[PDB]
Parts: sequence; structure tokens; C-alpha cells
Amino acid sequence: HWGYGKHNGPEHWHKDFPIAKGERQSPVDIDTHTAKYDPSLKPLSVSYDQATSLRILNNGHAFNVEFDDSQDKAVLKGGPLDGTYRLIQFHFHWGSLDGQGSEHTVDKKKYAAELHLVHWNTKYGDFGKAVQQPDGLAVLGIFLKVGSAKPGLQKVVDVLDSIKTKGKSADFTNFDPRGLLPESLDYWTYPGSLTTPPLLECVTWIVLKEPISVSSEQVLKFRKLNFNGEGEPEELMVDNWRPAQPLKNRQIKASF
Ligand SMILES: S=c1[nH]c(-c2ccccc2)cs1
Ligand SMILES: [Zn+2]
Repeated sequence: HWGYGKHNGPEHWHKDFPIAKGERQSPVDIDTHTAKYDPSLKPLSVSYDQATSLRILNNGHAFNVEFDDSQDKAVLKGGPLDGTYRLIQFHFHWGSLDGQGSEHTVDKKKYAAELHLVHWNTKYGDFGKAVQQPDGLAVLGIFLKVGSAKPGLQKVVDVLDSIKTKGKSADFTNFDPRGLLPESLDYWTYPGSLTTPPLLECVTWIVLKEPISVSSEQVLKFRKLNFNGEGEPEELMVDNWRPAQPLKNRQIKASF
């Protein structure tokens, strides 16, 4: 199946997922000089005070922190969005070295990693129906650079040794995603897709301009995870990111 290696990586995805060559693919390079301030964007609203995490899972291409989204709780609204989008999960993409790992780039700069906080449009009733709609998901993308440690990330880092290999999961309650957010909510936004198969063109991307800092030790622990399952030859889970894709007929708007 699909992956990040020479024979199943991003250059191969279009064969099973022809949308890989579609008109609103992600990620993209954000040209900060060409992105235009949009005064019609409404204030962005990230309301995570009631977020309830359930579980953390190694799915063989990243790790997912999943939330109980059965009630109206952790909500993203405002900005480019119409209506309300409910937090369902987060995951990261990261590199083998600090100089690469992010999906989006900023004037061609690659960050060490990128956090994706995934929300679904409540007008569609659940996630599986939302992903079939062009406005079904809102993904808040946050860059990670290596420097000072992020205290709010440590609880994630410490659990990763219990989910080293594909298919392992662990209880992960009471995690507060507010501890993963930078000070500023300044953002760029554009219409795009998932950055992994099935590459569905259902995402309003909201990419924060301000990165969060994580320590070298924290990201090194991300890089100790495995793509393979238990009892299989070890392939370190690193470089689970896709090259930037053509912007095609799209505009990136700035909130600032
Ligand atoms: S990359 C990105 N991957 C997702 C996702 C969330 C749940 C299931 C499948 C994919 C949103 S952005
Ligand atoms: Zn992602």
C-alpha cells in the first residue's frame, strides 16, 4: 500500500489516487509576498476548553490523537469558515533532520515538523460525509521549529514509546490541545486537500504564521517511531511529508 519510500511514496500515489494530480492539492508553498491581506475574513475562533481526547494511535504513517467528537465541544469557526467545525483528531508530519519535515513551506522554507488539527463541518453530520464535500474539513496547520521545549507537547512525547509500531494504540485522556498553540492566530488560508492518500479535495487550510518551538529531544522522540508493525524489520517513521504541489488556479489569503 501507499507510504513514503522510493517505491510507494508521493511520486507513486497518483496511480491509486488520480486526484493526486488534481486542481486543489496540498501542501503548497506559501509565497508571503504574493499572499494578499483579506479584510473580509472574520476573526478566527479556536475554542478548545472542552476538548476530550480518547486515544493515541500509530497508523503506520503518523500518530493520531483522537477526540470524542460526539458532542459540540472543541470548535473552530470564523476566519474563512462558514459555520462551525468540530475537532476530531490531530497528527504531525516530520523529518529525519531538523531542516525538513513540514508539508507547507513559507517562501520555500521547510520547518522541522507540522501539526494538523483536523475539524469537520457540522453541517454534514459526521466526518465520513464531511470528507466528501469541498468545504467538509478545516485543518489548522502549525509549524514546529527546533529550539526551546514545548511543555504542552511533553505528554504526547512520553506516550510514544507505548505505540512504537504500526497498529499500536493507547488510552490518551485529558490532553489539552490548547498547549500546542502559538501566541498569535495570524494565518494564511487557501482551499486544498489532505496531504496523504486518499488526497481528498475537502480541506480549507488555515496555516498559522507563528511556529511553535519544540526541543531537539522532543522531535528526536517522534523519529523513534516505526512505520512497520511489531515483529517486522525496523523502518524509522521519518519524512512522512509530501512535496509542495502546484498552486494552479488558487489564491492564498492572509489574515494580517
Ligand atoms: S494530512 C491530513 N490528514 C487528515 C485525516 C483525518 C482523519 C482521517 C484521514 C485523514 C486531515 S488533514
Ligand atoms: Zn496531515
